[PDB]
Amino acid sequence: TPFIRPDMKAFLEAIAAMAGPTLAEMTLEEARASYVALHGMADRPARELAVIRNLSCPGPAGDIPLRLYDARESREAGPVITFYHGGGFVIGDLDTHHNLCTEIAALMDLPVVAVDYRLAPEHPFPAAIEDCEAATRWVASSPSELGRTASGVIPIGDSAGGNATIVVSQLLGAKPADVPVVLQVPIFPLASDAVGSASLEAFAEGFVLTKASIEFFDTAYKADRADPRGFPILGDHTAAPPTIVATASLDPIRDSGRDYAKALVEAGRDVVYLEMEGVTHGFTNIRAAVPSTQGDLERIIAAMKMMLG
Ligand SMILES: CCCCCC(=O)Oc1ccc([N+](=O)[O-])cc1
Ligand SMILES: CCCCCC(=O)O
Repeated sequence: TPFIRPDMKAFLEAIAAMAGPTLAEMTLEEARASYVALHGMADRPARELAVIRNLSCPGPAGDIPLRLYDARESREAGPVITFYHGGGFVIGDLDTHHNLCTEIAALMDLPVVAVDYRLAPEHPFPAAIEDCEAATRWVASSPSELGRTASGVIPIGDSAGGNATIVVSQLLGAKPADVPVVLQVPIFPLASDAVGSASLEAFAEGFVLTKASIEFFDTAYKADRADPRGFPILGDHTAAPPTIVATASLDPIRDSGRDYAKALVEAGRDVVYLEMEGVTHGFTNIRAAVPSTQGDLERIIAAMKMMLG
């Protein structure tokens, strides 16, 4: 059996005892609500911040809702973190990842702008990518409504948001925004197709993220397997920005993150590869129920500070 931390194992046992339905067996809104409750009841509370503000920016389909987080009411020009939540491009929103966002803002002492991108199945691929890209370009333009000047942007996101992180970095690499991507932080990302990977078969059931859920998300989102906006392992890595890839050792899509970090090394790019041992997919948002995952997040934070200077 693979190594599992005792506090992680207790959380897995609680999930197994619940013996709930699969995402596909729920209504779509029930699936979304189950994720709100999962993070809501497992994550640490939000940090108190000087600024937590709802706003929006123009997007190709209409306005994109955003949430700004800042430990400071006023700050000089500097990098701005642009965050994209996980949930397979089907579930999650600004609230499911709100507490994590306040934690990133507090521990980095940088502003964080989270993106409420359009979701599948209502908006299939590449809708989420369109909104993540547009919001990141908007932040990079230092708009007056943001009240903070950006010298650079830092794409960051978990799971599907880690997919969006890499895609955004690739799109902005090809057609620059007003300032560069100075660092990207894909956290347990889907970069290569997980079908056929060893991790997907090893951790198909019992590790929070399941093969069944991955399939449910894929059917709703409908990413083209040949399109680098769906599977950014296919993109051009030769000018990838400085990168931190964080994975979990018990994650069915762990090997997708391994693949991406190896491709960056193969292309000669600077990359920090951190594989958190004995925890699952989603460890960034279960920091109360599994207290050791707070330390995993702090390691990501420390690597970010180092890679930023
Ligand atoms: C209830 C568990 C499902 C949500 C898991 C999650 O926290 O976020 C994910 C984001 C994207 C992908 N994916 O790209 O297959 C899988 C998982
Ligand atoms: C709040 C989650 C729904 C996505 C926001 C949107 O469709 O623009």
